[PDB]
Amino acid sequence: MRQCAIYGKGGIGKSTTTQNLVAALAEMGKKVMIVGCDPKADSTRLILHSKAQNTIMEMAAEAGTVEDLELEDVLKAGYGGVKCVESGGPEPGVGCAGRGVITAINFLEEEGAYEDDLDFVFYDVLGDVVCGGFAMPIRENKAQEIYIVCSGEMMAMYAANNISKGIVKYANSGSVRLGGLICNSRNTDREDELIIALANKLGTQMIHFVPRDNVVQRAEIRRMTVIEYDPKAKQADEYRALARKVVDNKLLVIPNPITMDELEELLMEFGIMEVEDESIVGKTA
Amino acid sequence: MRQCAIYGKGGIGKSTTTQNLVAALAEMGKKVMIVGCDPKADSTRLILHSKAQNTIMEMAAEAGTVEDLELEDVLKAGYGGVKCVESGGPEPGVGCAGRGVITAINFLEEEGAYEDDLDFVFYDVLGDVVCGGFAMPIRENKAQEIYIVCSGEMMAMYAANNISKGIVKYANSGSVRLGGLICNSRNTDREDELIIALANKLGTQMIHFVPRDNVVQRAEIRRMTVIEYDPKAKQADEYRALARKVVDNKLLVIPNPITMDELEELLMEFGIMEVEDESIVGKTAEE
Ligand code: SF4
Repeated sequence: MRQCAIYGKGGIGKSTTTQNLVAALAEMGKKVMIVGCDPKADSTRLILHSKAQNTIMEMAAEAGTVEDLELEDVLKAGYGGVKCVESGGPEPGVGCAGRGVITAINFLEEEGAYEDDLDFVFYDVLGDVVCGGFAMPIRENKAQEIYIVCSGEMMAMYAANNISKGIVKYANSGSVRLGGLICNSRNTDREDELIIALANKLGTQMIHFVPRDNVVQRAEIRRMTVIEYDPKAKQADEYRALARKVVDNKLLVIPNPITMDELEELLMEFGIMEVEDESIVGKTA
Repeated sequence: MRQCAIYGKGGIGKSTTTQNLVAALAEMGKKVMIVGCDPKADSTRLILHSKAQNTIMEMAAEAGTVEDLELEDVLKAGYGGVKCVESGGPEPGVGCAGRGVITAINFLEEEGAYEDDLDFVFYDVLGDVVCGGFAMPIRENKAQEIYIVCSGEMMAMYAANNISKGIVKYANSGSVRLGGLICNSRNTDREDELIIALANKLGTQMIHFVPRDNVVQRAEIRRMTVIEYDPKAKQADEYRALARKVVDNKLLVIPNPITMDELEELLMEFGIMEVEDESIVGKTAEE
């Protein structure tokens, strides 16, 4: 069983890419489980055709304690037999993402959910502020092959750099490694070139460039993946290509994070960021 | 001294509005301090015309402990005499954002940064995932008046609701209260009506609607607020109006958070989100 995680910031389609990748793996005959660890996204909605899946945190509070929770109420099967679980985001004002994911993983391990025919587990993790809590899957050596979803924009690339810093922090134990960057296109010129250049500086690869295509939203509105909604679409073949490359990937590395100066240099080289006129700084009109 | 915090999610102009509001208060004769508590934004760059202000976390790490730091190296003055500090985000992979923010605030107190002549302190806090960490300024009673920057978009309004739930969590034990919503316009139709409706459901008010105007960008490129770059511009009057309403505000409430169904209902009612056709859910193209 390969223990994987998809990390990335919010608002760039990370969870839609994760679920479409997972659907492509199931189509290939792989047994997969998704464990949602992103308080800002529905990590399983497209596999289950659901509005919202009951979370481990919510159900544990409904049954009093996680000790009296039944696996059947938290683990659901959807398209292609993919098994789906949601951890539950932190209780507002009180919770910590690190505590929630420890609780979910310990529960699934005690109930034998990882023992199956399982070929892959994917943790879908919010990777923006890479604090100790959201890095808990790394610290606990559960997210062993990490793929970072990003886009050719400053905040998404900054997040990729901070996720890489988190991987570096734990390099002296366990075996957590970076497997590559996935570029979720935003229809920006030279975006593919930019993420390839970032991957090169980080010491990894851009494993796939995911195009923007209206069929993604046509499937999302029906609460499904493209693989299920229209397996003949061009975009379905894009997710199949990504899935094949993930299955076959042996290029797992400890990355080399960059400085903010180096990041700004990349954004300028590829036309995203304009040069700063230091001569007008502080000058009124 | 009034202890305020601005909470809201990233990517919607929160720190730009905070600094322009603070600059308007300084122009009004108020002595203000900004304490930056957002890992993802720069809360002081437009007050200092700076590319980046050295943070307490980074300087403490170089010096060894926060006990080795001098206030003169972390607290800098900029436009209108506004004093600026940056807490610094968590060390990636290990740190907690809240523990760093509380370490920073305690250092400022012990070194007398809250001078008896200060009119306002504003904490600029990331309010998206409102975990225990980013609620630590609320739990530790460091900010009494919370203002939420939002916009007429699902994720920003979800963040506003989460911030409100964090406030409720500590209301029976402390004095923290919600003072209002500030709408950062995104040129979306009926956006002001949407935030007026949300504020009413939560029990608060829309304290101001901040329009979008190219003059904000023209000042930003020079690392400046609009108040300093062009105090005659119309947008400069919006920040002054916002500053006046904050000074005069007396509505400080325990909010009433809404459910996600009620939030989607608001978004569908005001044209942001379409009605969902249940009949096509789960139906393949072949069907
Ligand atoms: S470690 Fe991160 S998720 Fe946990 S309370 Fe601190 S900031 Fe929040």
